[PDB]
Amino acid sequence: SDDLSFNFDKFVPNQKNIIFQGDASVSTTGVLQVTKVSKPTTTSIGRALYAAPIQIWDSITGKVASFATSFSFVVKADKSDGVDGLAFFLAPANSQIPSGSSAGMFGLFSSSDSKSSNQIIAVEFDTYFGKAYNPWDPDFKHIGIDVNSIKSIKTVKWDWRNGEVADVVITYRAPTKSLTVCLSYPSDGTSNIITASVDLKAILPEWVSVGFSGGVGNAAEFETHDVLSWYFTSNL
Amino acid sequence: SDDLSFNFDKFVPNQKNIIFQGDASVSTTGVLQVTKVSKPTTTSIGRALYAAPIQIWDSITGKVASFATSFSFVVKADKSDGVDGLAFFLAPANSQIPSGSSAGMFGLFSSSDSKSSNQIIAVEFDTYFGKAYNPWDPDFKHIGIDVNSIKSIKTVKWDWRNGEVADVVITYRAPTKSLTVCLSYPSDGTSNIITASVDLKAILPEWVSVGFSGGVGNAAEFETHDVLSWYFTSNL
Amino acid sequence: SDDLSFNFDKFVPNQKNIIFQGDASVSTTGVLQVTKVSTTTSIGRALYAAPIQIWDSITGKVASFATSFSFVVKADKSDGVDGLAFFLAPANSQIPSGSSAGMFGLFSSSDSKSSNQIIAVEFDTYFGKAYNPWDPDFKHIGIDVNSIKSIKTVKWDWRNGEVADVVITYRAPTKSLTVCLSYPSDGTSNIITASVDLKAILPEWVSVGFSGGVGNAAEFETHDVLSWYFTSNL
Amino acid sequence: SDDLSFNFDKFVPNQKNIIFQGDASVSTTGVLQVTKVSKPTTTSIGRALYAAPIQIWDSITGKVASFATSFSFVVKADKSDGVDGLAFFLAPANSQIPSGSSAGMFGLFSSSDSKSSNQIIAVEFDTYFGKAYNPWDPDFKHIGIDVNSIKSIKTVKWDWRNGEVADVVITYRAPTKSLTVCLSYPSDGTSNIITASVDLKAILPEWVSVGFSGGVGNAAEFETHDVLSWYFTSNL
Ligand SMILES: *[C@@H]1O[C@H](CO)[C@@H](O)[C@H](O)[C@H]1NC(C)=O
Ligand SMILES: *[C@@H]1O[C@H](CO)[C@@H](O)[C@H](O)[C@H]1NC(C)=O
Ligand SMILES: *[C@@H]1O[C@H](CO)[C@@H](O)[C@H](O)[C@H]1NC(C)=O
Ligand SMILES: *[C@@H]1O[C@H](CO)[C@@H](O)[C@H](O)[C@H]1NC(C)=O
Ligand SMILES: OC[C@H]1O[C@@H](O)[C@H](O)[C@@H](O)[C@H]1O
Ligand SMILES: OC[C@H]1O[C@@H](O)[C@H](O)[C@@H](O)[C@H]1O
Ligand SMILES: [Ca+2]
Ligand SMILES: [Ca+2]
Ligand SMILES: [Ca+2]
Ligand SMILES: [Ca+2]
Ligand SMILES: [Mn+2]
Ligand SMILES: [Mn+2]
Ligand SMILES: [Mn+2]
Ligand SMILES: [Mn+2]
Repeated sequence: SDDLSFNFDKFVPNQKNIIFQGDASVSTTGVLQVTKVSKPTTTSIGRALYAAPIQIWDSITGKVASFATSFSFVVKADKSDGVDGLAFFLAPANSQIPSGSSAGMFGLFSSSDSKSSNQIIAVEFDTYFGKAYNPWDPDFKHIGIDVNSIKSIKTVKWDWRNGEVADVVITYRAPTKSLTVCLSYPSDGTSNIITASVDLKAILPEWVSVGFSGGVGNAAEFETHDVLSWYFTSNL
Repeated sequence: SDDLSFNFDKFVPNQKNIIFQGDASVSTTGVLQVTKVSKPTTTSIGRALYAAPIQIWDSITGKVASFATSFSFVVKADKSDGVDGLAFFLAPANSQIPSGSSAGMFGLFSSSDSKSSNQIIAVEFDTYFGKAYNPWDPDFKHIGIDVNSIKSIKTVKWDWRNGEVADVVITYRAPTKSLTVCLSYPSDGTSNIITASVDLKAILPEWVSVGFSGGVGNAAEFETHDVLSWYFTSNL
Repeated sequence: SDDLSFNFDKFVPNQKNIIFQGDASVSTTGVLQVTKVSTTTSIGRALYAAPIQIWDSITGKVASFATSFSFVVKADKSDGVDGLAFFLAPANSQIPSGSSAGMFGLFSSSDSKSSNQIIAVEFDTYFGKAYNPWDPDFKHIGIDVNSIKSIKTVKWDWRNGEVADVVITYRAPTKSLTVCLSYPSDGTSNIITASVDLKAILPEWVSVGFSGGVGNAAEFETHDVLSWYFTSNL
Repeated sequence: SDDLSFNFDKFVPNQKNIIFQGDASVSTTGVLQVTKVSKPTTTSIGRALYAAPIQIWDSITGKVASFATSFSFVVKADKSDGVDGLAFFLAPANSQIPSGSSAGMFGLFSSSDSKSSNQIIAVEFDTYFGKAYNPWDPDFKHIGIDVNSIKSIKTVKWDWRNGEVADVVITYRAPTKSLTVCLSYPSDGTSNIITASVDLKAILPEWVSVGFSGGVGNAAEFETHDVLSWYFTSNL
């Protein structure tokens, strides 16, 4: 069969095969709250990674892995708007939250440069785009393919629905270097899609960690970043 | 594991686990040509089904199946336009091409009515929309979710690329009755998506056959309908 | 992923993805009764509705496969006939004309004809020398290749009415076919392994399934398979 | 699909999703040498675990997991005999080699008692059975199901073949609490089998680590303990 394949229909408190970084944790109702949700709403940053590294490419054979992932998340804001967003990403094996990272960078970047050493590929679901604080963002809530920088190489308008469950399917096909993001809201049939070319071998190291990250830059514009389930499979 | 799961990376001439109806066949280059391609072009209709029925729902337990399928196809037209389109469908087990069917109906319908007895769910990739002959179609090449009728319940503009390979992922999630179509062109990043609500239990019988169908209504406006690979999985 | 993979936790009456041959059918309790239960002589086979490509003539590749199933053989007296078998045969093959229960509806004779193109793992309950001269002197598990006279057998510690779990694996690279049987009830286990070159015996496209028979109504027993998992890959 | 499923056709030097304990490592030829192989030969103990914990049972729902694993190993001895053996095991998440463990205990036990706190289930392929040093062992090379003690609850004669590759399939079926070990030698058709009843919920904690361990108690009677490939899948 395939190299790796795991599925979580729900999460359990202190799940031992998920590494929790920052304020990420799983509530008693079985949902992964990557971003903290509490009594007085507070600023927050969190990441959750699957406990075992994944070989995304082989230097011996030259082979690159194809992978697919599916997850459902909810972003519920108190007012009609919230910050900062959520992201699915691939980073160097067992990487830590960069020193001096902000919610607007989802705990993935130290700065707004496009440093080659970052070695990060992420699909962001950006809810905040204020030019004052996030000058790199377009003028709307978006879905962006990030490659070594918080300034997405390609974005698309995200028709975010407050409090509604969104189903996402991301697929990467090694032979064509095609990364496709497929988002839909079963509630009303709203759908958004985006595809970009990315050479994993050129950006990432052989061994990577996969997971979710998110942040809340301003407690006044609070919103949740809850992932309900997660399926992942890769194959060299 | 899951109830069923099959994968074809390429096809073989006279593949014994695919039922060929009409002019459908697989070339020596290993591609499923649902529609006939020849020296002097001709009118054509064809369907190809996986040889074994699939239980899409259980009358005993009440359970409904969730399924996902992925395939890549190419539609290459001689001129800058072609007819008639291609479709992925679920029909009653071992059903035959309806008597008196046309290319515009992809060999799935006898008429343009919405008869409940048709028991057909299909995702069409419609290339012809002329009002003279296809009065039910919108004013552009589209992707449509068909339920018991050639007049789609929901469509979306399909940014068809002549001769380019398109990757499609269709998922049906029983719990939310959500059918999502995800199409993308690795060549230039063009992507189209559509989602609709469909209750399989209400439309289809317990046992169904899945496959592709397509047609060429006018030999003068010829185009191919080739599927390169196919992955399918269902689970009750 | 793999070329094919299916799983049946239980069966349904008139399951449309199983081809029923002979007296095979599935009861309302969801069990595949390959052999008729009511009393009478019987022969039956059940195949998965779609052919499977076991090897490619273009590339030369051979498929590795694994299957798991649980069956029960309940006899009225302390003994029964005739046995059950899991097999691979030419695509959509029919029960051979003039076949007997002792041959499980897989063979026309007791010869080793190359044209039979059949590989089967039998769970033989009858071994009387008068009628089954090819069989050893005990209930056995045998690897059959083009003949009812197994190329290799092993004593089968059959337990009347108990559920047996079986796992069969074929690893193409080493041409190794292994049968793993166990009884969760009391821990009884039997195992057997043999070398078989599928490419040499079978055609490219085959049908897989179960077959069984009851040669004498007086020594009745059931041949019920409760579940079935199968997966192959080229 | 299933909760977890991974497959290694070969191993890579310093594989990042395998935790190496003791002298375990993977050679350049891609084989997991759980026990050290060098010239001059030396006493050795080693363990290799999959990097991520696995939930073997849920305290909330009461559910127990069914799992299956397949691997191929080779035990090549210099003389006509070797020590000490190899083992596949399930232990508490991220457990370490017990302080004061010996090769005869495969780096799994501190003593020869049957302490309930050990929380270990292992299938051993014991090559040494000398009564002087291993008084608990039967009078032949064996396969044993160990539950919280090096004194197996059930054994069977193991017809070990020097230097030959052995294929093993272990399955645990939660509903019947049945653990079955299926070993065979493709080389000559030699096969050994053993089955026992084990209630995982009663022995192990919810989260466990799975892997291989082995030892060489006496450098004079050296032998290798190499696993060539490993497939594992579990499901709650
Ligand atoms: C950004 O993060 C990296 C990695 O932790 C660190 O080396 C670098 O110093 C950080 N930048 C700043 C200004 O701290
Ligand atoms: C449409 O197809 C159905 C099924 O083959 C058939 O019964 C019906 O008569 C057809 N309509 C016409 C006009 O033939
Ligand atoms: C044995 O079965 C084959 C296949 O049906 C048939 O051709 C042959 O004639 C049978 N033998 C006899 C004696 O009928
Ligand atoms: C046996 O191992 C356990 C766990 O490391 C340890 O607590 C115990 O002290 C060990 N026994 C001895 C004699 O060291
Ligand atoms: O007595 C038992 C035997 O009865 C015969 O009629 C039959 O051909 C044999 O296969 C076996 O069933
Ligand atoms: O001769 C082999 C034996 O050597 C002993 O020193 C050791 O305690 C035993 O476990 C075994 O390794
Ligand atoms: Ca932002
Ligand atoms: Ca049309
Ligand atoms: Ca017999
Ligand atoms: Ca020992
Ligand atoms: Mn952004
Ligand atoms: Mn249309
Ligand atoms: Mn026999
Ligand atoms: Mn022992």
